[PDB]
Amino acid sequence: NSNICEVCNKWGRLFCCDTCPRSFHEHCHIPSVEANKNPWSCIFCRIKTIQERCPESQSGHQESEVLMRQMLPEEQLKCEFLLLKVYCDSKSCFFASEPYYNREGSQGPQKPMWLNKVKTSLNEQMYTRVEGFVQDMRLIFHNHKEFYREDKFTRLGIQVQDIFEKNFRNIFAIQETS
Ligand SMILES: [Zn+2]
Ligand SMILES: [Zn+2]
Ligand SMILES: [Zn+2]
Repeated sequence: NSNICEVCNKWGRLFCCDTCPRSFHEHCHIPSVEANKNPWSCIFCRIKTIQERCPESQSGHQESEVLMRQMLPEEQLKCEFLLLKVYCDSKSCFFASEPYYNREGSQGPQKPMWLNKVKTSLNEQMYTRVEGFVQDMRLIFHNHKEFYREDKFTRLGIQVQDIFEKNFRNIFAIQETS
């Protein structure tokens, strides 16, 4: 197994996957690494299994169809993995905790959003459809773009949104287009 956490790339108290060489801090894994379970399989392995069990799940999908899916166990897991993929980028630190807004010439968003709030919402099963999760994720970056206006810091929002959107298209097998 790896000697650093797959998500934050630091050593520490790590839990090892039994079916692949990845390792995780307890609360870096999503969901948090389970108390017992021997063997234990990580979220990467659990997602791979879903695909292997239903090869046709990788055929192209319409985003509109994906968004209306109810959050049954498999869709719950996929949103958890997509969240984890965002945390895997070091630039997610800017969007992780609750923001505050006091900049000359800007006003804060009407509905603030951040990754830890989405993490909690997933953990507490507050989303009934994929759309709920995706809307809050996209709101994070849209709030950032609107607030930081012409400051070059706006680009961090563009960058992390691109990681989100690429991983969304991959995980939910969205039909490729030009
Ligand atoms: Zn970690
Ligand atoms: Zn694994
Ligand atoms: Zn099948």
